[PDB]
Amino acid sequence: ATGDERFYAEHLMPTLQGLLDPESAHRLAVRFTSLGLLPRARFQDSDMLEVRVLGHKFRNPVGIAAGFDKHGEAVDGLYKMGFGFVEIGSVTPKPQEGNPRPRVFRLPEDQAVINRYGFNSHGLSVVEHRLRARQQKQAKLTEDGLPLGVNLGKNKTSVDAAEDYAEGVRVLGPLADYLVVNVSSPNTAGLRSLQGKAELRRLLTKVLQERDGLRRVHRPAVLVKIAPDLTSQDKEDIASVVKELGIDGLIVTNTTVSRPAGLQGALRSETGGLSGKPLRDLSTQTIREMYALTQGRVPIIGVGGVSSGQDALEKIRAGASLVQLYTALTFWGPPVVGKVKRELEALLKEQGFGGVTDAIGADHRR
Ligand SMILES: Cc1cc2nc3c(=O)[nH]c(=O)nc-3n(C[C@H](O)[C@H](O)[C@H](O)COP(=O)(O)O)c2cc1C
Ligand SMILES: CONC(=O)c1c(C)c(-c2ccc(-c3ccccc3F)cc2)nc2ccc(F)cc12
Ligand SMILES: O=C(O)c1cc(=O)[nH]c(=O)[nH]1
Repeated sequence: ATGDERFYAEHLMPTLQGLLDPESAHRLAVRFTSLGLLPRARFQDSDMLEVRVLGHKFRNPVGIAAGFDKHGEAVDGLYKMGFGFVEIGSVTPKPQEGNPRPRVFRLPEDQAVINRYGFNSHGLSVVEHRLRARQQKQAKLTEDGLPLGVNLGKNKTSVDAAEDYAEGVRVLGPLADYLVVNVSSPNTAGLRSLQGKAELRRLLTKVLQERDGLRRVHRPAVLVKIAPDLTSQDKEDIASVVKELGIDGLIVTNTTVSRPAGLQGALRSETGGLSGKPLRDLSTQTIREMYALTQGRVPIIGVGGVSSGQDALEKIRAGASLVQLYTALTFWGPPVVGKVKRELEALLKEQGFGGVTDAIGADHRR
């Protein structure tokens, strides 16, 4: 491990947490990242980390999950941090404030966070203009193996969920390499019920029709992001719909509304989605199930509790083509990205894999 990794983990990040509430810290992180005020990414991506999936080259398989850069303010800084791809959002059609504060809670003893942001968003128009300002810069980044995802949400007061997602496809689809239909936020009432079979098919048909209506060069992949709290029936229904409609991929998983036995944090009973270490294995197991139900034919982006190369490789071996992290960055700071990549490269070599591609779904072939 580097000196930076230890300095961030043992001194800088604990000091920031002592000085700032979690939402203030989040806001400062976005500001610093937006300005490129980052420690040196002391890691060069090797060819063994390259993945080709979703119609794109990814220089490395480690992305920033949705919810860090909600409004597309820090995209270039996130690539500078060493992420192989960036997902912004969730973005709602109209601007909205989200839930009242406080709405983000640290669980230090669990290496977890609980959030109930409630889709605070600058809205599609603001985000569209922000992405248009750097659109050719992004085109060059994507061509150089650094794609951009856009995660779409719905407004609190909307009468027609499918129309909210459709508006997102029309507005931000032309600016994205992939879109995410986030039907798994625990913090918008009735949103997770869009994961049921009848509603999901109707919703996703409309989304895919809208996407197919974009000009070929501006046509993104469409992924569905799912909760970790689904029944077996829900998961078997989602897999069925994904295959029937030709959805391009799955993001597995969002935060959990469960509170696993063993949580120690004083704030464990706060309402919201739980992220970080306690979500890790529930998530890995969800990837495993979704990979099996889709016969390994549907790319999965694996997310939930990744904070080491081992965590990344477990999700890859379970079926993920790519991984994302968020909560790990909030505890360990920017050096965690290089750490995960360096550890993943070493473990791939140790386990006899030529690269990331060879490891995808390897547990299912044992
Ligand atoms: C503060 C916070 C805000 C989030 N906001 C979003 C969001 O707007 N849209 C979304 O799809 N996921 C959101 N997530 C979920 C993450 O993208 C990710 O699925 C989850 O946190 C699991 O990854 P992790 O354990 O590495 O954090 C958020 C997570 C946190 C902790
Ligand atoms: C568990 O306690 N953790 C937080 O309260 C927290 C932190 C410290 C951070 C953070 C701050 C700073 C950098 C950074 C430091 C140097 C250069 C660039 C950076 F982005 C990174 C991340 N971001 C968050 C985002 C969401 C959230 F819910 C909580 C946090
Ligand atoms: O905005 C939020 O509250 C939020 C959205 C989401 O999809 N996941 C999450 O944990 N929080």
